[PDB]
Amino acid sequence: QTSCDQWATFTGNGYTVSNNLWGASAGSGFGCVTVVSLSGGASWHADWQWSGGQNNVKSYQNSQIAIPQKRTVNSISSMPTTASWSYSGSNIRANVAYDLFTAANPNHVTYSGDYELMIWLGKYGDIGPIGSSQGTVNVGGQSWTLYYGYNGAMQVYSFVAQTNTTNYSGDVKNFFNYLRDNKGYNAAGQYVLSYQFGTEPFTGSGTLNVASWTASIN
Ligand SMILES: *[C@@H]1O[C@H](CO)[C@@H](O)[C@H](O)[C@H]1NC(C)=O
Repeated sequence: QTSCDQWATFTGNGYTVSNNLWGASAGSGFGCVTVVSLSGGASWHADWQWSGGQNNVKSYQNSQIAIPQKRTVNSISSMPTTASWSYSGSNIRANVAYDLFTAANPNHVTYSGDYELMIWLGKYGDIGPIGSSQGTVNVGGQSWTLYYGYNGAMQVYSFVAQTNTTNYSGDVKNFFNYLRDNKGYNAAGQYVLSYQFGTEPFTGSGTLNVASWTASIN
């Protein structure tokens, strides 16, 4: 189904698609999500138009999976995911990105974390991640520009693809392992609180078509 309501959510089979227009107060416009299928992953599209607040994210329309029991990053053996998407519209300033929070407390509120891991498969316009570039890194055989900085007390690592990656197959465990093995990230003590995929728009008119998104934690 389709909804443009600010906080619309749709759930099925452990997947949830949310409108999540948390930054609407930064501009004029709208955001709508359409669920096509929640069987065999999430197939959905995000539609939006935004003006004003040049450097303010307006929303993070996203699909995510339920995480009934929080586990440490090291205890998890695999976090496989696939994504097939395309972006259309005009004057698109927006990204396409995975978002995950972790925290030392497994009972941490799930709307923030000690750390935020982002994996930007797409980047439209002159926008950029939190922090500064730490250079090019290899994860899963693909090159990423890794950014690191703080959003308040929370530390944010964003792996940004060097080309829009519209068909992706990977394992988020490889990204956490990169941090654990190269940036002192405490995978032994951090629990995965969320596992999301969507788009952060700033301005323009856009449609993100997510033909398929799958993710699980094993
Ligand atoms: C994604 O595509 C847009 C539109 O062609 C382009 O401007 C942008 O540089 C691309 N981003 C990446 C990461 O290649």
